[PDB]
Amino acid sequence: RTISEDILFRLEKFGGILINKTNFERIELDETEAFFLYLVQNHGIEIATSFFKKEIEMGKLERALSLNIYSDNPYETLQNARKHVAKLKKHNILSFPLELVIYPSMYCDLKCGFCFLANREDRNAKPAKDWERILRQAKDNGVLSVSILGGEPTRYFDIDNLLIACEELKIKTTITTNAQLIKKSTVEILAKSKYITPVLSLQTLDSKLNFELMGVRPDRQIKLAKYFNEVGKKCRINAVYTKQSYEQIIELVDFCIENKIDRFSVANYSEVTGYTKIKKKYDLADLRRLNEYVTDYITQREANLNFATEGCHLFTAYPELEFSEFDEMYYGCRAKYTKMEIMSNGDILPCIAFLGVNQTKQNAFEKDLLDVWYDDPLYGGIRSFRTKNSKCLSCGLLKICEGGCYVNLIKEKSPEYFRDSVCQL
Ligand SMILES: C[S@@+](CC[C@H](N)C(=O)[O-])C[C@H]1O[C@@H](n2cnc3c(N)ncnc32)[C@H](O)[C@@H]1O
Ligand code: SF4
Ligand code: SF4
Ligand code: SF4
Repeated sequence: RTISEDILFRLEKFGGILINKTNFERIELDETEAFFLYLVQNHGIEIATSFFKKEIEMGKLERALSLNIYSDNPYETLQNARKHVAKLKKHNILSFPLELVIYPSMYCDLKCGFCFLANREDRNAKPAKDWERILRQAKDNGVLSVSILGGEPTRYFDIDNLLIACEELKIKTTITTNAQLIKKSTVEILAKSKYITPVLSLQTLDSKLNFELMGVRPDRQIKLAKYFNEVGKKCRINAVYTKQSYEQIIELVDFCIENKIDRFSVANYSEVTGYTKIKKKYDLADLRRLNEYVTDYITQREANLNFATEGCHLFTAYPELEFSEFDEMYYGCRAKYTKMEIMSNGDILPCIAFLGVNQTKQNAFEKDLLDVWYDDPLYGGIRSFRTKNSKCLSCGLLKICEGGCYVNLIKEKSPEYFRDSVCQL
């Protein structure tokens, strides 16, 4: 009798953290409860119940015992947990990323005008065996989910094996695809997968506009969504808000409903100078007005569709706004504590935005992900950045924002004083 496989437990500098690996609801734990549950994980609830005897009689474990997180040398493990919690404190960082992002291949078969990762160099793409080692560290270190991107990942030669490794390691994984040339075998590995969920890149059902945006008709993305619904497999649609009208968005919502799409995400359009070709039409305010339009539509028709907008600093469109020790590191720029991205050559980046930063990056094929997660200059830089902008210093969201996206700030003359134009508050 231990902790459920559907529950993610990790020791943190403030105790511990529990998260459902399917519901995504989370609970912050004491140091007592975290040490308690750590034993309950590495030993039985009995061996754990032995320790903390006084605490259980003091009522200090009334909550931790009142949870539904259970399923079917403790001195040295309790000591090592203490050695761990102390190290996290002396670094003041999250234990491990909750999100790992991997780019097994930068090659893609398309050249979407809105994309910033097209035509990239894809020379010596490592095989799934090498990524398997990386995946094992992530699993063993407490990662919550592994997102497979690119590039078109389905055009990655060893994609089938890589997907198998994620299924065998039982890591909550997603793969995002244009669905153009996806192999039959691959579609099967996804159809009979319990842990992997496909995401389909689809800008619209309108053939012309989608062809202008991606350079293909939406036919194959539509076909695959329809197919997964047949074999009863969870599927998702991801679109970038670039040129779509409201009417075209709603048309795409209805498609998700009819075909029972798990989640429909509309990402904010991020311009990257020198790479993105299309001009940005809508800001974050326009994205909020859209979100409040779609949710008002999905509910005004009684649909169980899981809708969302995505991007950084989306909160800057809400002027209507004390964070917990975890929330301070969870909300806002994920590149600080909750995210890691691994390039095709093994380059480790806090964020994909660091592709254009000409600083040195460590290799995930030579070094360990946890070492880098502790001692890496790029992480230290973004983590330790503090803005001196007057508006920001008096802003309620300073702790999670720090004057905007760090990667943009360090490009400016006086980054500590420059506020990101995305915020006009
Ligand atoms: C990293 S991309 C590439 C992976 C894969 N080739 C695909 O198209 O799904 C994953 C998602 O990012 C989205 N995307 C691409 N460029 C973007 C941008 N400039 N801003 C926001 N989202 C973007 C795409 O729609 C895609 O669904
Ligand atoms: S968005 Fe995906 S399909 Fe389009 S070029 Fe970028 S990487 Fe390829
Ligand atoms: S940029 Fe400044 S004012 Fe705007 S959300 Fe971030 S800290 Fe607050
Ligand atoms: S570094 Fe910038 S682009 Fe990357 S998550 Fe942080 S805010 Fe977003």
